[PDB]
Formats: sequence, C-alpha cells, structure tokens
Amino acid sequence: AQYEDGKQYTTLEKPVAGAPQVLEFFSFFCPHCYQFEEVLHISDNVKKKLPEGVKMTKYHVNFMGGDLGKDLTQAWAVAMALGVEDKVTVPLFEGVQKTQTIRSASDIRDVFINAGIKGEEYDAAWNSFVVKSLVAQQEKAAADVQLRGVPAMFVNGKYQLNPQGMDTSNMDVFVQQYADTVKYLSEK
Repeated sequence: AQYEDGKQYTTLEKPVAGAPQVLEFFSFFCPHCYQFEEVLHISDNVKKKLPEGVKMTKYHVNFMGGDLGKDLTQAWAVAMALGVEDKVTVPLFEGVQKTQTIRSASDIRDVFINAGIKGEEYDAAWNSFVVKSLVAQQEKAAADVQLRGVPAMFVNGKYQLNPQGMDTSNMDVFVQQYADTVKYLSEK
C-alpha cells in the first residue's frame, strides 16, 4: 500500500481511549520542534488539511530543559487558557533557542507582557486552578502514550506519525506529505 503501518506511521499496541483527534507534542527547548513550527509550519499545514469536525490539540512537555522546561509547560497552559498561543509561540521559541534570553519564569512572563497580555491577567492565570488542570491534562496525555521524544503527533490515540520515513530534500514536499498522512490517518 501507499501508506503502511511501520513506515509513515506506527500503531500503538496500547491504544489510548478518549484521546484527542489530532494531538501534537513539543518543547520550546526542542530543536526539531523549532524547525517544525518556525520553519516548516507543520501544525498549520496539518490543520488546513484536516477533515471538517476534526479539532487540533498541541501540548508542551516536561522532559526537556529541567525546571525551566516545566515552567514552560505551565506557561503554555496559560497560553491555552488565555487563547494567545498564536501571539507567544514565536517569541517563546526565539527566546529559548535564538536569542537565549529566556532563563527564568520572569523572562517567560516578559514574553507575554511584550505580547500585550496584562501583568495582572498573566499572573492571575499563572496561579489559577484552571491552569493547574490544564497542566494536568498536558501531563496525562504524554503519560498515556509513554512519550519520550518530541516533536510527536498522534491521531485518535491510535496512530503515531513517523516522519523519519520521508524525503526532506524539499521542505514544502515534506510538509505536504506529513499533512496528507495526517489526513489519511484521520479518515481511517
């Protein structure tokens, strides 16, 4: 077949019930994640090819970057709670990996302030139980699939993308193969 288990994707031998339809994991410390998001725009090209009625979820992970890594998982929870993912993703990635100006929770907070989120609003969210539950959801989802590396994408808690079985000579062509594969898995 054109799409085969074990080449463009793998099947979880332990399928996760009630998992989000399309679930992406990343870390702001993850170099391939910077490429995925800032250069390839994987999330965006996938969403644009998803069937109607299929929603996309993206979660941060703790297992890179130590203390600051967990702070970023909580910050990403704040981003999700406030609905400002599309304003803070680029400066968080560039702050960690490009300028290396993010070294503390306060530096993370500066990114949101510069993005126009009010200090009181950020602080209230940071300390909120709604954000605590969002941190919990992120941790649970990664735990459900025994997650050990990023970037990663899962479809219906059943299938996991396998980009290493793909031609990367042309970045455009790789991205569309990735997206077409997610669409195929979504219709399975």
